[PDB]
Amino acid sequence: EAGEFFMRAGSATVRPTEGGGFSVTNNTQLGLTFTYMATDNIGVELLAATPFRHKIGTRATGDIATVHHLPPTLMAQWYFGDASSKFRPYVGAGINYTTFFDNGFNDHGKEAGLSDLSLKDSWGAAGQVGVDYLINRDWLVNMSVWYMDIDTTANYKLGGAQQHDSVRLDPWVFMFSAGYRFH
Ligand SMILES: CCCCCCCCOCCOCCOCCOCCO
Ligand SMILES: CCCCCCCCOCCOCCOCCOCCO
Ligand SMILES: CCCCCCCCOCCOCCOCCOCCO
Ligand SMILES: CCCCCCCCOCCOCCOCCOCCO
Ligand SMILES: CCCCCCCCOCCOCCOCCOCCO
Ligand SMILES: CCCCCCCCCCCC[N+](C)(C)[O-]
Repeated sequence: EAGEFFMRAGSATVRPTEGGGFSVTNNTQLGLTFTYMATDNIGVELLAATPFRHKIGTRATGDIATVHHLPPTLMAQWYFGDASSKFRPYVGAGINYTTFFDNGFNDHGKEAGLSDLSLKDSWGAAGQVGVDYLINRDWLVNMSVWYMDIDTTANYKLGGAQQHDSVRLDPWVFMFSAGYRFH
């Protein structure tokens, strides 16, 4: 597999970790991954996706603002078994980068006096465990479980300027996908 380059396309579901309430909704997007096989086990993977849309809310108010973000992640991977194996599970470690954007309070949020919402970027440790089933020499199916440190702060104006709340997304990411190989 050394020298190989493959791409996976599939769904990438993001399940944040418990951010009244103040909770963040789950969300699935088109997840694409680009991996380069350093040497039959070591590979470099890049995770990309369509922009994620999340909702924020108190069980008292219901949704009150919606958020968007790109969580690109770079990872060093270890593929168990040899090139010849057709069932190659793997573990990976790397760094994450999330960029929030196009964030805003609902009408109801506004009603409650919320305004001007924005979130600062994030960087963090990231790890994964997943398996690639190599059907043909050109195709594979795949599952993957990621975990990323995605801590960030929200700045808004509740009536005046109570704009400082930390948000700990620390999401678990699941990805079911198929992939094509370019030797
Ligand atoms: C880098 C950001 C990605 C957004 C750009 C769109 C990229 C273009 O299309 C790539 C083709 O991917 C689409 C295929 O459908 C997904 C695969 O089927 C899933 C298997 O369960
Ligand atoms: C072989 C083609 C199947 C295409 C794969 C795309 C996956 C299907 O849609 C999932 C819809 O997103 C919302 C579901 O909740 C997240 C849980 O993961 C579900 C899929 O196994
Ligand atoms: C070659 C074997 C593949 C297995 C990877 C294990 C390699 C060891 O861990 C690397 C960890 O890299 C991530 C560091 O944490 C993120 C740093 O903070 C980012 C900047 O603010
Ligand atoms: C809450 C915990 C959820 C527990 C999930 C257990 C999931 C464990 O791994 C399942 C891996 O899938 C196995 C593959 O299918 C068997 C052989 O491959 C088939 C190709 O013809
Ligand atoms: C020659 C074709 C071989 C193709 C192999 C098909 C293997 C497909 O996957 C079997 C395992 O899928 C079952 C598990 O349920 C889906 C995951 O759990 C969802 C939420 O965490
Ligand atoms: C991804 C996290 C986005 C955070 C959105 C910020 C929500 C702040 C919550 C305002 C609480 C409103 N209040 C007073 C009516 O309860």
